[PDB]
Amino acid sequence: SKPDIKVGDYVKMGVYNNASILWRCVSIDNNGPLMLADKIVDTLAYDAKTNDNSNSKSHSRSYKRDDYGSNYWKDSNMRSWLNSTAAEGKVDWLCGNPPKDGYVSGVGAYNEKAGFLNAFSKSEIAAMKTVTQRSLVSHPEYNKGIVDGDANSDLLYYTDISEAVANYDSSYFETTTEKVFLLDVKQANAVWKNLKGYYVAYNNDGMAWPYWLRTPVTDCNHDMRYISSSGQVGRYAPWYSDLGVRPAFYLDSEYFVTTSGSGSQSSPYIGSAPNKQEDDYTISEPAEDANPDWNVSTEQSIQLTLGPWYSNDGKYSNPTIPVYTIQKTRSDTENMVVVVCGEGYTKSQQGKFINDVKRLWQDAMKYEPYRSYADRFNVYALCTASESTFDNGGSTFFDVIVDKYNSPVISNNLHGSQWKNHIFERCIGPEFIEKIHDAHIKKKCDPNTIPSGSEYEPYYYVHDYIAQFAMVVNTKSDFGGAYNNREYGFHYFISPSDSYRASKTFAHAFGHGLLGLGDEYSNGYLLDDKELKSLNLSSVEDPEKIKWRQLLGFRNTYTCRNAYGSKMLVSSYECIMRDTNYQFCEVCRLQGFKRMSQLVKDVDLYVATPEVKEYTGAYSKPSDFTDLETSSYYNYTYNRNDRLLSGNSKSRFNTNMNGKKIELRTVIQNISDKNARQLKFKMWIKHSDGSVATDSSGNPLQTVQTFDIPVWNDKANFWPLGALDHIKSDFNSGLKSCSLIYQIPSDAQLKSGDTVAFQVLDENGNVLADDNTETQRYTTVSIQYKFEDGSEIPNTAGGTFTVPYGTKLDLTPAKTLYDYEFIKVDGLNKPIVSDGTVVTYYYKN
Ligand SMILES: [Zn+2]
Ligand SMILES: [Zn+2]
Ligand SMILES: [Zn+2]
Repeated sequence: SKPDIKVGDYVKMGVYNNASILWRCVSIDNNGPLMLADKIVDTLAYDAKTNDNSNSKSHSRSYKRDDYGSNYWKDSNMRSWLNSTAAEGKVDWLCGNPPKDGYVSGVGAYNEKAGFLNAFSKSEIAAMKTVTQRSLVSHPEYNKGIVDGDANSDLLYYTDISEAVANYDSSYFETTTEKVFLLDVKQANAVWKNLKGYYVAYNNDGMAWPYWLRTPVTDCNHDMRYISSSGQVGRYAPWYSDLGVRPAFYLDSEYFVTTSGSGSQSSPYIGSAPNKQEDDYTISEPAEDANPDWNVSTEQSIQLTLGPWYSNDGKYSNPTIPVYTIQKTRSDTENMVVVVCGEGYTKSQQGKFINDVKRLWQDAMKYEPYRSYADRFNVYALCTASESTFDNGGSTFFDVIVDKYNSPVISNNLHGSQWKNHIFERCIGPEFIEKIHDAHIKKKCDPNTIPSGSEYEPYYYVHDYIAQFAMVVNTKSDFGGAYNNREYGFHYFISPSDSYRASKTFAHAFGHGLLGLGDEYSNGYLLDDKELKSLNLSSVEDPEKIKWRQLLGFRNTYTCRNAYGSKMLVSSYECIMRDTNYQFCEVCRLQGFKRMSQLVKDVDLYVATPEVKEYTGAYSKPSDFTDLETSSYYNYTYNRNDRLLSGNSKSRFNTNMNGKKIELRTVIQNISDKNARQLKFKMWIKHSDGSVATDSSGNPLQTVQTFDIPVWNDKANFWPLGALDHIKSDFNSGLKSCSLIYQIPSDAQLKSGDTVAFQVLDENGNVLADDNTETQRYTTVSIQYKFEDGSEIPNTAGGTFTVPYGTKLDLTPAKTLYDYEFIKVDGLNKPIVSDGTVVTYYYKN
């Protein structure tokens, strides 16, 4: 038969200690029916003290785990034993500290013990569903960024089972997938609710026994929550062998078939799932080779001579770094060159690096202000082999450590290399510019020698020719680092490859490095000179004096404090700089666009997406913008949406809007210091048919207003090429907030489906923006680099960037790709209309 598993069902699956284990389905939940050992299978210790390795995995993150053991579940001796089929003496102990004698209290010694699953048959293991569950993480874990999700709180400690679950879902967590697991607090309380006093365990004698739970004490580094004989959830040090094991699995109901039994306590459902197909169960990671080979091509490479100051141990004394062109739309001189490098990527895992870079890069290019410049970035991935992965703790190429604050820092001290943080500017950068870059600037100085006048001066050229240095770490850890002191040569960011926020963190850190933007969450008064120094942060309360006064009232720009009472002020509560979920704010888009325009010579104007809003007069004057609370910001956003007649709200227009003023508004920045720009704005009510709407007397309902945008004199002072810092500049230079207000006539003829239509025209009549722009379709373009015969050029991994629909890409193709010479381009100067359009640059050899 195929059973139906109810709460209280008893199954007899597997054998431990030569007795089949009676499991009971305590709860039914989303993953499946939950089977819990009826009696504590054995009396063992969650995790022994640190014996073998203290520099890798859980025992590394706190040194008190030498004394007591580790409350990390993924590494635990319990997870390793419960989920092992291994023969005796061969259980992989994931943390690397086995449950050896003298590290588990008392007799202990469950190293040399066969895995729990070893005596089981393969079919019985198949019947346990491989489930991905949240496991709360302790402070050593959540300060080294070992967290799969957003949630910020420590679990509150309540001993009663009723109150034990408090804060669980809001608590720090990471997701672990396994067949056999010890119950967490939520699941123990579920067992309680469904099955009364069954949450108190009983051993073979029948005396009540404490049993371990996988929930750690989030405030503590070693302690583990456990269920005692009385029934109190409590904390025990994990090294002790007094406490019991009550393993639980999730039945895979569909394949499961019970050959015998009714599921009663006396007569359990005896069953397994034969036809279910699985690779042999191994929670253990596959073992890669000691000496890898490159997954990727080495045909195009840069070779670095790193002396003692850069590699004191000597493992990177002459690295060969393969180079991959993810994007080379134009020449390096004309474009912004981004160099991404790899941390904790072994030779065999370099393909992953390339794909990761592509992933992250493309996701970053979905964000504006980058999207406007997507085709202007030259993107290069440098394959920097690491002897070990980041999580293995072996020597990594860049020596990245994570400090106590979750900050990822290249450590000069770790291998005793004083100048490791200077590797990008002094070692990697000069070689890239000499070899890969079209400028081919020969290296004037020896990084290994000592410069004569300023130890930081000669390397200043690197940052001109390379816009950004990025480091991607082969980690699911969540951390971000931005290092932006050009005087001392530091222009680089460190970000993770597979964190839940990997692409968001990448975009954020890129915003520091290239755009120059600061963290909007940071708390602290900005004094006068520092206040001039910050592009996106101000401590000026008065709306009339604030830097972004012109942009106030545009889209979601209301000036608000980042945190309560704080003297630090931001243009929008929702920006990527404060919260990585949210997109870049208008001040950031403007300032980053201006910075990138300094880097590339084509752009002449910035037109923010115009918005048509009804003109109540709310938020129309500087006084209205005085309140600086976050609540007031959200009230402004509500009023804006209730007024908005543009974009997605283009259909909010109605027959009643006669006698009502409507306001078209944009912010326009003139990127040209030399010549001022006259831009015409046209706003007419549009019938669904498409003809301009009329009043009763037939006069068209349309408004025209010509705004002249001034020159950008302070251009030289705002992030010029060749600039160490933004010491002072004027926000308002070259910036005009253009507002056209139209009184819809009181006698106007309005029908259903009429919508406001606006063209922002230049002098020649080219339409810079229109009512379709905000909603306009973005179509993916893939750039490919091929030989004449159609064979793929090696060391090129073309990315995908989004261009607006109907965009005709007109970018002079780069004369040379590596030593290859450009013969033709396919797909340029043609409307891009399909997602997945491919532009193929053909080079010859
Ligand atoms: Zn351990
Ligand atoms: Zn930041
Ligand atoms: Zn912002």
